[PDB]
Amino acid sequence: VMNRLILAMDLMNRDDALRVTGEVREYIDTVKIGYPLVLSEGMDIIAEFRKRFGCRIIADFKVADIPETNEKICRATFKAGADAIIVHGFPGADSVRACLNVAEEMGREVFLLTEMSHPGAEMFIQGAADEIARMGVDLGVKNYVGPSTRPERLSRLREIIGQDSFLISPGVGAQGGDPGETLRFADAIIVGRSIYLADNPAAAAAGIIESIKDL
Amino acid sequence: VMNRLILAMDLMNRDDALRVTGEVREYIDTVKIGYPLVLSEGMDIIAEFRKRFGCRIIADFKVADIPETNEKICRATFKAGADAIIVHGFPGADSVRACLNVAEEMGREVFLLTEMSHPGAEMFIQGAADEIARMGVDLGVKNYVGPSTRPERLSRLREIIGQDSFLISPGVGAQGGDPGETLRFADAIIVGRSIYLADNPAAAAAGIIESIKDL
Repeated sequence: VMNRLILAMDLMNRDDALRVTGEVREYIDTVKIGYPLVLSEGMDIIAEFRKRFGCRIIADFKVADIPETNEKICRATFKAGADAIIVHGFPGADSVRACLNVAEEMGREVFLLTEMSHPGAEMFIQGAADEIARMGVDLGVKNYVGPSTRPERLSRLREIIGQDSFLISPGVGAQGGDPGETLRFADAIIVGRSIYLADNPAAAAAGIIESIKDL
Repeated sequence: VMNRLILAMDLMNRDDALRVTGEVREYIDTVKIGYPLVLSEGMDIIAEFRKRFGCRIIADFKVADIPETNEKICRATFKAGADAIIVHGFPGADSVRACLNVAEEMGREVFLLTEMSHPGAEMFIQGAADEIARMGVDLGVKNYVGPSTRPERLSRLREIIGQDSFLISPGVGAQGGDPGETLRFADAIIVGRSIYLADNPAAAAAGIIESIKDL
């Protein structure tokens, strides 16, 4: 991704989302759009963004249903123009395989979320994360998501998935993660609030890139 | 819930969804709407259904994000008219509390999904499910979702949450679960494909209710 930086566009109204994304477009090539924006403005916002900014769109829907419903969610999401979708691994292998089958049919990609970045992830997800990552490898998953807030866990995840897999990581900025440290293990960092709630989003994005290039 | 039966309306186009829900409305008072329909037709479909059928709407979004995003998802979902939202417990207590705080602010309800009904749930979720249920009790959750496909697990979940909590259960019909056995522990059963893919959805719903009333 351009500059190894992915914008998590979680503003909830179209006008603000369009303004901020346009202000930082020169510093990224990939926008992560999730339910806060889609449930507020509609799935058509994905194609509008993709077209208007000529960026790749990752739908961060953290898919976590049974196989049959996961297939339907992935189909609707790719039909809407998304390039990739983020799926939870904790529901198990059949749920993840359902997403991979649709991505294969539609020429898109699946990112497997292993361990989450917030405090509560320590309760149940962390203990299963190494196994979820190994399950991903066994299924042929090549794209993964891991926590910026726990670089030692990000390192262990990178260890399991190997150097050829692509790893992106949220939790930078607002949640406490560091761009530089996270990029020791992840290929790209996801940043939301530190950029979109900033008084000057372009300056915030630029400042992060400056740290990155220095690496 | 009328007849202890909740329709899982997962068709993906408005016309078919409206037709089937109208055909079975005399047998239910609650419709569960999820992402297959919402991502295909828009969040406005919730208010349309609520008005048209005068039914309660449970948004089955299996929310599974960090606290901050979960709040935004719940706010957008209740703004759209949903009476309740289903939330995953696996992500931890802070993620669940974020949903409860928004439900409290907006006068709505949160249903906590403990163990899922599909085969893959055995990999990671099942082993944490009793603890997720206890966490729910500790947080003051009063509405839960458990698996029709494993009545012995449904019994154990009922044991943890007590008789006063409300428990609904998916996996009846297509996934192999039985209405009668599931209702030994759950207050209501969720049924999707067995009704909406039937040649006569009203007859399918009626048949289920007849086996229920005989309890």
